[PDB]
Amino acid sequence: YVPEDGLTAQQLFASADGLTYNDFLILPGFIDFIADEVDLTSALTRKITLKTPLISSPMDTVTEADMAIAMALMGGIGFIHHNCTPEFQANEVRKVKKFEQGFDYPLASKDSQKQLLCGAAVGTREDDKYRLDLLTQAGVDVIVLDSSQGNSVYQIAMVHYIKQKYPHLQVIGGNVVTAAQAKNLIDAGVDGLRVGMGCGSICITQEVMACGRPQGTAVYKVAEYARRFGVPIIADGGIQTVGHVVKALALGASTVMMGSLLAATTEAPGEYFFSDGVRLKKYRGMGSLDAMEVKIAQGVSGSIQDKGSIQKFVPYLIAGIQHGCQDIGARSLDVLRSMMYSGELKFEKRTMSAQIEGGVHGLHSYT
Amino acid sequence: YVPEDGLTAQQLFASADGLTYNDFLILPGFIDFIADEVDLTSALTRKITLKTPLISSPMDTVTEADMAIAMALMGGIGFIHHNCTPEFQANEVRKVKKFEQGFDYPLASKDSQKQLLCGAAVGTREDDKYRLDLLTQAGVDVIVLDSSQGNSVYQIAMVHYIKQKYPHLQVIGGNVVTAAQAKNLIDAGVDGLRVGMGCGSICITQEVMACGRPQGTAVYKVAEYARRFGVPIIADGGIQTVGHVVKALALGASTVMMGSLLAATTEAPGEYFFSDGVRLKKYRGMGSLDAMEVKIAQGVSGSIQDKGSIQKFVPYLIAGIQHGCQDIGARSLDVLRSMMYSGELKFEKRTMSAQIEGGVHGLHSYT
Amino acid sequence: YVPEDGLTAQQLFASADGLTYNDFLILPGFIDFIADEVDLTSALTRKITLKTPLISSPMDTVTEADMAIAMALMGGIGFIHHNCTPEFQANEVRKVKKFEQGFDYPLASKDSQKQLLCGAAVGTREDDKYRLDLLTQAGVDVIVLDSSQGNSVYQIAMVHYIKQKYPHLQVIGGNVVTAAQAKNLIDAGVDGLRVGMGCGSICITQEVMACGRPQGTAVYKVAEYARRFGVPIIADGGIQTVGHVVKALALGASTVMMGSLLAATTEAPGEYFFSDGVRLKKYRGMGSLDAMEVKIAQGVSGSIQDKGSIQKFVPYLIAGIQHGCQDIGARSLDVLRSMMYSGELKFEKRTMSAQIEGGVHGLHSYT
Amino acid sequence: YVPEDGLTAQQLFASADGLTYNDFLILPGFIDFIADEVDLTSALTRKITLKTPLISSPMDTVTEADMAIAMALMGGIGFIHHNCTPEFQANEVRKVKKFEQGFDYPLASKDSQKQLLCGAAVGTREDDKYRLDLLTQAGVDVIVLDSSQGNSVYQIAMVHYIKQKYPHLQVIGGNVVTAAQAKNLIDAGVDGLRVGMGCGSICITQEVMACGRPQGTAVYKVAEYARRFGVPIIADGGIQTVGHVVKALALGASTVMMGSLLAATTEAPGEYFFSDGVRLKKYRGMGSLDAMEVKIAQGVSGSIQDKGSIQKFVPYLIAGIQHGCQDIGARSLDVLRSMMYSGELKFEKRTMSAQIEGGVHGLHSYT
Ligand SMILES: NC(=O)c1ccc[n+]([C@@H]2O[C@H](COP(=O)([O-])OP(=O)(O)OC[C@H]3O[C@@H](n4cnc5c(N)ncnc54)[C@H](O)[C@@H]3O)[C@@H](O)[C@H]2O)c1
Ligand SMILES: NC(=O)c1ccc[n+]([C@@H]2O[C@H](COP(=O)([O-])OP(=O)(O)OC[C@H]3O[C@@H](n4cnc5c(N)ncnc54)[C@H](O)[C@@H]3O)[C@@H](O)[C@H]2O)c1
Ligand SMILES: NC(=O)c1ccc[n+]([C@@H]2O[C@H](COP(=O)([O-])OP(=O)(O)OC[C@H]3O[C@@H](n4cnc5c(N)ncnc54)[C@H](O)[C@@H]3O)[C@@H](O)[C@H]2O)c1
Ligand SMILES: NC(=O)c1ccc[n+]([C@@H]2O[C@H](COP(=O)([O-])OP(=O)(O)OC[C@H]3O[C@@H](n4cnc5c(N)ncnc54)[C@H](O)[C@@H]3O)[C@@H](O)[C@H]2O)c1
Ligand SMILES: O=c1[nH]cnc2c1ncn2[C@@H]1O[C@H](COP(=O)(O)O)[C@@H](O)[C@H]1O
Ligand SMILES: O=c1[nH]cnc2c1ncn2[C@@H]1O[C@H](COP(=O)(O)O)[C@@H](O)[C@H]1O
Ligand SMILES: O=c1[nH]cnc2c1ncn2[C@@H]1O[C@H](COP(=O)(O)O)[C@@H](O)[C@H]1O
Ligand SMILES: O=c1[nH]cnc2c1ncn2[C@@H]1O[C@H](COP(=O)(O)O)[C@@H](O)[C@H]1O
Repeated sequence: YVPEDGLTAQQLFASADGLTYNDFLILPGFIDFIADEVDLTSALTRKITLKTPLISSPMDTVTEADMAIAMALMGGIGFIHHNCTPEFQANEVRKVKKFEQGFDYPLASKDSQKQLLCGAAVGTREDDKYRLDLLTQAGVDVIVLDSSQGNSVYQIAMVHYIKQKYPHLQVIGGNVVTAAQAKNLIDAGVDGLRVGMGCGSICITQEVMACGRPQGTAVYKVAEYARRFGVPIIADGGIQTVGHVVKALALGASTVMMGSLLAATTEAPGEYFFSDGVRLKKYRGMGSLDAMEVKIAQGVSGSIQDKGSIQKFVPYLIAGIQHGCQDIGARSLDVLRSMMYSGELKFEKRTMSAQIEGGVHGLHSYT
Repeated sequence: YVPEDGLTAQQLFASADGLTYNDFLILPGFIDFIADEVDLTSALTRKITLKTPLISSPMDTVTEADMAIAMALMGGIGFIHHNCTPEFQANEVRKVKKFEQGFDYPLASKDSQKQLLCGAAVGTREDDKYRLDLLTQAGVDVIVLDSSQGNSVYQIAMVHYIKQKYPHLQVIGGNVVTAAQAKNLIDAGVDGLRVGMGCGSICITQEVMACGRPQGTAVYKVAEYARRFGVPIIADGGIQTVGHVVKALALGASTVMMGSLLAATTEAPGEYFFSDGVRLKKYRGMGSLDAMEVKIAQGVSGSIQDKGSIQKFVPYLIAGIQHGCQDIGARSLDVLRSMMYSGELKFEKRTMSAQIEGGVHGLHSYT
Repeated sequence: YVPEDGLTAQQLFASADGLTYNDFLILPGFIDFIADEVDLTSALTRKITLKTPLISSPMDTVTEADMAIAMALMGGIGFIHHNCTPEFQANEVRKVKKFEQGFDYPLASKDSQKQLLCGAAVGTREDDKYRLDLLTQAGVDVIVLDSSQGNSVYQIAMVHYIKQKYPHLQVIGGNVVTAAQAKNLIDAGVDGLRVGMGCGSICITQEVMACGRPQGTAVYKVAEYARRFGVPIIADGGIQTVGHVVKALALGASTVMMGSLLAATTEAPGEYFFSDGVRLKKYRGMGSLDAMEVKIAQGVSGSIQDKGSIQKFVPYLIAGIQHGCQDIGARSLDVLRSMMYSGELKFEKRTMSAQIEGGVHGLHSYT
Repeated sequence: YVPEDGLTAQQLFASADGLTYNDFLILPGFIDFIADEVDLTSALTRKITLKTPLISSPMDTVTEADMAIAMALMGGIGFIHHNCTPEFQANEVRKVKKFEQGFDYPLASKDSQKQLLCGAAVGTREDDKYRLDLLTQAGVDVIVLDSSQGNSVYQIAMVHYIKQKYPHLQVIGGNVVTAAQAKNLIDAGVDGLRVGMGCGSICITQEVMACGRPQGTAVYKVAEYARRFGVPIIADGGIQTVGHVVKALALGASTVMMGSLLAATTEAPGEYFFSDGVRLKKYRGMGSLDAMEVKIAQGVSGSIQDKGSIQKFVPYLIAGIQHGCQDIGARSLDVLRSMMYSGELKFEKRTMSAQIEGGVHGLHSYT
């Protein structure tokens, strides 16, 4: 007999401290398989499944056609940003949809016609209807309603309109952090939910508006509620490391969306420049004054260091996730989440001293 | 009559905050002996006892033959690293085993033939069997199975193989942080356990894989479980100070293993170099890309400032431990641990403000 | 009717978090007197009362005869350090005892013969008996047994010896942080207690030996126990501000001892020097290698910025204490402590965010 | 070393469950004296001390002159009831004051003239002033203001009047169960307090008026507050056993007042009668309709079984108290209370199952 060690997820979130990724760890389990055996199949919506849980964010410094093609080939997907004209966006979607490899990718995301999957973002205003018919003529597969606070009559009306006019189109609902928000969007009829508010690397929404939630708590609560109706959720924002990806998936998320991790890659839109002897690319929030152009800024504009190509960077992330799952003792992401919900998966909190101990420390210097 | 002050260890760990060394202190007791009377005899395995609780880590920038000889003479032991050919490792072990002082050390670690004790690390792959054969012909005394997560079918199979083929060899099992992990390795038949995951100074395992545990909690829990079967545990990683050594021993550990504290000594492998006007030596994790050579890095590579010789540095550590035990009121490490388990030893938590108050503060400058 | 706000001291310390001065505040009360009316009379020992609660520390960079004379004139007292020959120490005490003002100070500390009060420190070894003989012929008024851990057979034996040979001499017992330590020294027969271990500005005892206690908790617990026997306690170490003085007095201390606050004044021993364009004086712990001269260092050696004269600095401290007492609504320190013990005085905890809010913030620059 | 067992009184009352005598026990201590050595000296008021803690209640079926003489001879005291004419009451007091033994009692309660001590009860109306002067002419020693709720302007005015006109007379203030009630009466100037409301054996005040407090909690809280001003308190009502007496004294009471325990003794007023083959005496509350004669009844009227003489019954109670103190390890009642306040005395709660286990159980029959 062995006494139990650590906390279940339900106990971990019972004290209501406002935890996020860096505040806890996952305890190791039992290893009886190799890391290359770990299955990463994940549900994007009610009806779309991917071989990898990685999604590119619809930001104008992250995802255009080249990014989307690379993500689809690597086994994820990309959502084209809509900070542009509808004709431009539809042309980007068409470029993705008509790509042909030579004119090996065993994990590529494909539709029935064997074309690459693609997604796009739209707003909740009247002209977005015209945007929408253009995008559907270009052959989009899935739509995300792009908003900081999706629990509104505007977004609900847009969801109803889409469901009426295109009964085949998959729709992902706007950003939520509570079950009460999730309920209205699920009743309106969304096939997926985007979770997170204020946690993004370029975000200042929390400081400016006082509204948001710690991302780990938000992911756990919303996923726990949404699984009751078979609705998968995307964990969006605040991902800085492979460990963060693993933690988000273990807390209930089906997929993970990244802006800053994938910025400054070759496929990202924009030009490379130099400063202080380092190669850089621009990365900015959609709510920064540069992107929008009295108007209130909800994001900043900055730069990221070059990371190389997506087709090199993504396999590193996949291998990291598989090794994390092996250390946990889970041979697939479905098994990981079922162990979490049954209480078999165990967690531990970290003090600030523990977090310092977890990083590099006590060295004169290092690279 | 006096009311009780402070917390017992069991109460200290009851709230499950995820404590490590810097998060608490030990309250003083009653002094009726001098510091030079404090006995530091400690059990390395079921059948090997040392006169000092200090062990050198099997890393390729820490322990080769010179380090191992120095540690054995000072009253500890060293484990030769296996990031090298089996012939090279066996030659290192032979060099340690055939050393003769002149061809005083009252605390030296010796075997029956009166030769210095030595240890070595091996992996869990097929060629490690041949490594084992060579090391056993060189006369090793104890083996550590070297792994980040020892609770696996591979390590269990290797333990069974070693027990079958060399019934006399002492084996220390791979790194664990939970009682459930400890149970499988103890059932397989290990004579000792290495405890710690993610806490090392050169480690990034926690950030990359999301898996680990705060080291103080891990030491307390695993030692409390393992004492039931008479299995001693080594506290491995995260030791930066003599106070950390004392805390680890008071929490239940029998010995303490150090990588970075003993790096940049004369006996450490490698060459001294200069930079920015300071003499330095390389110190790197075994999971860094330099050591291993898609592959995922689990450690970094850095440098440490010169510390002088082991035969000067270790007596400083011994005297520090003895003075800590005197302030606690414990005349031996066995007495210290029995006071801990009986509840006589008392602890107190530290806020961050308390930790700041505990260090140097309020000075213009100091050296 | 008004509901109660805040915590009593007993509730504040019930959760056992390990609080220091910076972790809490005192809530304001009702003002019906001016700040100049606040009485600061305080008990140094069972039989010595001072008009001010301020004491100079027996360190070789803080208190010699000039410091002691200034402190006595301002209404406190100084303890001569014993890092010197007994003849030198006795000469210092004689210089203090024979001082005559002109060869106004309404608060000066005097004895029956109308000479200034003086104190001295001694150790617990055999030659300290001869030191004691010389100091008593020089006319000392009070002795502090100087040790990091006073709960020992050595200190108890020295207390018994002093009580037997000089039944008139007042003795203050070595540094303690628990009631169990306090009990033995009180049974041996001390007239006062020095409280604090590891909290001093130049101290590294906690990091090196793992032994100590947060100073606010230590003061509250030891004073609560010691008042039962009519033994006053000195709060020693970790005082950086007037607010810290006020907090220590409100938690139960009768007097406060300062090393670093009074260092780099004109009366402090040593010479002024310049570096980087600032005038400085040396300030070092008695356990640093410079002071002691294998030996283990328990303190560091540094420098402090010039503060001017004691006869200017101390009145600033007195006025600060009086204004704090006025804001609290206490017209004397005895009344302050009685309000604390009755539960009328109320406290509140501070998060780290609250502590940041409490300091200077949100400025481009300031002086 | 031994861990602490049980709860201190402060911890016992921290959960606010509303405990009374039967809800807890006292844990045994260490015996190093015989039961006959136990000192039972107790303070009745600021200025009257008795050799025994037992008081007779001022009820018209309990205390008249014969009861008062017997109690004084046995070492307690009796308060004459005032449900009668002032001339009758004064005659009773005169009878007590002029008694002479023969016209051995080593514990008898005496005044300076060597006459037996006596007490009397008065109300808070205008004619009570005339009652009071008559009683003072008869030579009363102490007065209790007799009321169910003493925290009123009427009782405060009567206390002021008594203090003005008879500065030598000791006054005990009306029944209270809270510190807020106690404060007003202490400010008015009482020398003692009567504690208890609704707990008496013949009382229905709680059922009729919804106002009261469990007696054990009331005794602890009021005594803890009143000791700060040197005011002793009487525990009044709800005493059925010697164990209850011991518990009340251990919780802080200085004396204990009994109505029903002393009813149906030879000295009690009234006539013996028979019914159903048992000898009985009447015992009724002062608030029952029979005693008062729309009027609301606050007590009932009943009967008690004959107990014999006071001079036999009281020594049994004294011996029981002494044996309880011996089992506790307290050689006097002052020592018992000091052990309680220091935390050395330890208590334990009882479930209902534990209370059943504590009585007689599992027998066919018994006598
Ligand atoms: N996830 C986050 O925390 C976060 C925070 C800030 C910004 N962002 C991103 O930046 C961009 C800005 O988002 P946003 O919320 O400011 O844009 P939005 O268009 O959703 O909201 C702007 C404002 O217009 C209002 N509005 C929207 N549709 C309306 C309609 N049909 N009729 C009337 N009023 C209407 C909204 O209620 C809101 O006050 C998006 O790409 C968003 O995803 C995200
Ligand atoms: N203590 C720590 O937290 C920590 C963390 C990282 C690395 N390290 C150290 O760095 C080095 C690297 O350790 P590691 O765990 O990466 O090495 P490892 O060889 O134990 O593990 C590497 C991978 O190979 C697999 N593997 C091992 N033996 C196998 C077998 N027989 N058949 C199939 N698969 C097998 C493992 O399951 C794992 O996925 C070691 O020296 C280790 O001690 C320590
Ligand atoms: N308050 C603090 O936290 C703190 C910490 C470190 C140093 N200090 C100060 O620095 C100085 C050094 O203090 P310390 O405790 O190192 O000095 P100490 O002389 O009290 O202790 C030194 C060592 O000698 C031992 N010792 C003392 N008297 C002895 C005797 N008669 N026989 C045998 N052994 C004996 C002690 O037990 C201890 O191991 C003092 O001035 C002290 O106040 C204070
Ligand atoms: N201890 C108990 O729980 C308890 C309960 C009920 C009765 N008793 C006893 O029974 C008897 C009845 O007590 P009681 O409280 O009913 O009697 P009381 O005379 O104290 O009170 C009767 C009523 O008269 C009022 N009153 C008293 N003095 C007054 C004044 N000067 N002017 C105006 N109003 C005035 C009171 O406020 C109350 O409403 C007493 O002997 C008492 O000790 C005790
Ligand atoms: O301007 C902005 N203000 C606040 N949040 C934004 C903004 N732009 C994008 N976001 C969110 O931040 C996410 C990316 O955050 P990151 O991965 O942490 O860089 C996006 O997917 C959006 O949900
Ligand atoms: O590359 C690595 N990644 C993570 N942990 C390592 C690595 N190499 C060694 N370790 C562990 O870290 C310990 C030393 O840590 P340190 O004493 O804190 O420097 C070793 O004994 C190993 O257990
Ligand atoms: O060398 C040392 N090591 C640790 N504590 C010391 C040392 N020297 C003095 N102290 C303590 O520190 C106090 C002064 O601390 P400060 O006021 O915070 O500067 C003294 O009164 C001593 O109790
Ligand atoms: O009529 C009444 N109603 C309520 N309480 C009474 C009454 N008469 C006396 N008491 C109280 O009950 C106490 C006696 O209670 P007993 O010892 O439990 O019988 C007296 O000392 C009074 O405080």
